[PDB]
Amino acid sequence: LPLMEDVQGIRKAQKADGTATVMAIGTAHPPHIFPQDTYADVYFRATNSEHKVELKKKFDHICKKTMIGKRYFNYDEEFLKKYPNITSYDEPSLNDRQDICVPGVPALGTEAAVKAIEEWGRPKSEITHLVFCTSCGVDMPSADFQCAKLLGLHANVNKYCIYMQGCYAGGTVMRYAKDLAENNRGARVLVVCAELTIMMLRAPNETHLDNAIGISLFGDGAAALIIGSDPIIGVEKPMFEIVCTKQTVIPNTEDVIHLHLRETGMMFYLSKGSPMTISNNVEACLIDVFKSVGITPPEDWNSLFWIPHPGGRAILDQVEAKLKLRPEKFRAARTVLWDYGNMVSASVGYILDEMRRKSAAKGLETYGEGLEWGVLLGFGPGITVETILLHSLPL
Amino acid sequence: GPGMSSLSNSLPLMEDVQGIRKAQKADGTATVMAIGTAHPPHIFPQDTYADVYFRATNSEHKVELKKKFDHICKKTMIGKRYFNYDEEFLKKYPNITSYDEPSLNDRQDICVPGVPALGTEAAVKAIEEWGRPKSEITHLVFCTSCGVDMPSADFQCAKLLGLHANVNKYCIYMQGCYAGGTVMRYAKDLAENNRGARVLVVCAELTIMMLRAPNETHLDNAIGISLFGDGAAALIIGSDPIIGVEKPMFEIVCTKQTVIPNTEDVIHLHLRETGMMFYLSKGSPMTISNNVEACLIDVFKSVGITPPEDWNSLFWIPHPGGRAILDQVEAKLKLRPEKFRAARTVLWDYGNMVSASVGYILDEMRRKSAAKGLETYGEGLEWGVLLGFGPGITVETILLHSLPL
Ligand SMILES: CC(C)(COP(=O)(O)OP(=O)(O)OC[C@H]1O[C@@H](n2cnc3c(N)ncnc32)[C@H](O)[C@@H]1OP(=O)(O)O)[C@@H](O)C(=O)NCCC(=O)NCCS
Ligand SMILES: CC(C)(COP(=O)(O)OP(=O)(O)OC[C@H]1O[C@@H](n2cnc3c(N)ncnc32)[C@H](O)[C@@H]1OP(=O)(O)O)[C@@H](O)C(=O)NCCC(=O)NCCS
Repeated sequence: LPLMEDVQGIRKAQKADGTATVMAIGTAHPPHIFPQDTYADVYFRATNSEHKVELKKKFDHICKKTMIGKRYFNYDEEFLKKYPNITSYDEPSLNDRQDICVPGVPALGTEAAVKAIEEWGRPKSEITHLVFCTSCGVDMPSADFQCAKLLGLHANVNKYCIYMQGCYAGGTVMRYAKDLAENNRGARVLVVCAELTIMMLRAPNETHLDNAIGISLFGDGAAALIIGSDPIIGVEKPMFEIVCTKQTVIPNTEDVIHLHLRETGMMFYLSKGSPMTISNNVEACLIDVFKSVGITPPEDWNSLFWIPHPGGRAILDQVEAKLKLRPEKFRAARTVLWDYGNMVSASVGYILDEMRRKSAAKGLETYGEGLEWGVLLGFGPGITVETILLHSLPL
Repeated sequence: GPGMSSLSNSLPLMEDVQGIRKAQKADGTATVMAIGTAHPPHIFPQDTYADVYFRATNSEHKVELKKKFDHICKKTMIGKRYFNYDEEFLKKYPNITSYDEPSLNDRQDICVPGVPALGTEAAVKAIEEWGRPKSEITHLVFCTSCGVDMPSADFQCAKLLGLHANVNKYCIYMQGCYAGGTVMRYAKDLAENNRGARVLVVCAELTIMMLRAPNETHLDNAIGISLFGDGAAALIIGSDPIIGVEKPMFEIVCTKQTVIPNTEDVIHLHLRETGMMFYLSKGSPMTISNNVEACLIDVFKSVGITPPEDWNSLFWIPHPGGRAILDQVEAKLKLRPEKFRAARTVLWDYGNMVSASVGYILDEMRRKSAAKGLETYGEGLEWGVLLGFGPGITVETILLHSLPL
């Protein structure tokens, strides 16, 4: 057994040299396409709420303003008929939602993970850490265990289960991955964000209009990333360096976004002022992430590339307006919101994927739209803001 | 010290990525520098537990099941446990004291605000021992298997403690009995990769989430209820200890999580409309013991250290999942009866507090070592291992190096 003076030598040999870097992104979504134009019809019919004409017209108007074109779900109308309790408002339904989400979320997550590992190109044996993230379903052994099992990873992979961290969770996984990759030499972190929104699905209510609004936004999906420090030249494809990661709680805003896991499943509560809380405090979070690493915040926010969580169209609009951004800055975010909706934690991974793919296709200078520095933002319950400062690398 | 204000650790003036990384990372090993513990006020002695539990759950009529449970309680080697409820509190909730009546909502109403509250009590004690301002805590790792909510238990704990708005929070939900090891694993990378970082680890459990009436066809559930107790353990972990201010005790050298193949059905816990349903197979002590040595060999070899020929050369903080788990791990590793003393003392005075148990044992070990005037906080020994065991089967192996007194 080594001496007291040898402990530091072990630490020096154990830690990685460089910055945690995104080197692969894979995405997945369930097969059932739900176009937004017909969502009011489908939702009200599936939930047997066709008698509520006044609420349907109001919900249809909200759907037309969401700027979501389609969403994907692990269910169709036929599947929902087998679960009348899920399609009701307050009937006991957690058991059924758990029965679907507990095995379904890691299954969907694994699909995205497979695509990320395939792009990465290295053996799955080289994955040392697994960060699994979901707000849909909880179990013991957890979703991380299930994902590692389905992928057939090594028995000693260090796993991290990020349960119920909502819409900011896509930022949280980057924060986790940063420390895991950077503090461990040779470590390759598989990040998986997967969501099956059937956990939040229920019938519409007049007094609880904000729940229906959440159901008009949320879609299913999974995003997976391979993150590691010290990229192997000629083997790995380094894209985004995770330079600084900070989580911020906006004070006195707990009552804004609330989600409770009850006997009726996940109950969603949203105040009408959520886009305002996020937009008015986002700049302070950005100034903080830059100053934490000694970089002077840019005079023009258009100088950075952006991966904001598409919590809703109003969140994107108000953040864009407050940061004085040109319409093309949130192009990747708006394309994802349109094509897939709000996939909770999986959304930012989809945007980062869209950004690097379009940058590589257009032949730009870097993976981050030709720009050097950028920010990945997660927004959710708290109100919590996850600010991830990224430095993109050349093609 | 971290040397946050020193020139050698200063941030680069230009936006140099590697320069930022060099300045941002810590130098040394993540070190435990404070341990605070808390428990709810209601004492439930084990010698009368069979009587209290069967009466509180309207099951005293099942005579043969009571005689079987009284035998299990005598073999647990638990003397007393603490709970946030007494018999009077349980009468307000006949659904929790039943076997399968809808009860999750009531359990959530108790556990969602109760777990962070209990955790905060332990955290206040850890912060007081540490002696530095609470605003200097940069990371919060909250851990619980009792209650889930959005915003999570970590948020609530941070709010109750009055931590900085920019504290990096980690919520370890439903990682069970291995979670006390998981928090050390999280804290290690968080403290070591961030200069000046001071990680507050909080493990808090309110087992009322698992409480229900005994059943003849589900005897393994009652066995878990005879083991589980409430409690909280909080630790302050950080790299590069400030000499003269901080008290460096245990260095977290290597942390690895291992899954034992083909053992998923051994320990299962499902969160249902009836709360947390506990399932346990008879083969848990044997399976853990038959695979523990491989986990220890892995943790040692991962840092280039040759595994010791005699496991008695190390100090031990094993999760007291049950007396049989402790007995079989002790036997397999050919350990002397006193190596697991600290673990057995905590099991006796507090029972199995899920994730909080190992924190309590680490506290018991360092306190008794200091009280006896020993060489180090780890029973006078230099190297040791903290072990977490739970659903999977998952083993958390935490290699520790204890510093001198
Ligand atoms: C839902 C959304 C797409 C509608 O777009 P919009 O441009 O604001 O539309 P409108 O202003 O015409 O408003 C639609 C109606 O909904 C109302 N509304 C919006 N959000 C609401 C909420 N959370 N609760 C109750 N009513 C709400 C308005 O009050 C309005 O009705 P009114 O005329 O009866 O007062 C937009 O508000 C949004 O993007 N919200 C973000 C929600 C969010 O925060 N998601 C993430 C948290 S997980
Ligand atoms: C419960 C415990 C303290 C009892 O000590 P013990 O020395 O094994 O006692 P005994 O052998 O006299 O056993 C009591 C009765 O329980 C039975 N039993 C033990 N574990 C059981 C289980 N998981 N399920 C069903 N029966 C079980 C025996 O089968 C025995 O009865 P039987 O002769 O009628 O078949 C011990 O088994 C233990 O420590 N188990 C570890 C529990 C654990 O795993 N905790 C962590 C999971 S989070």
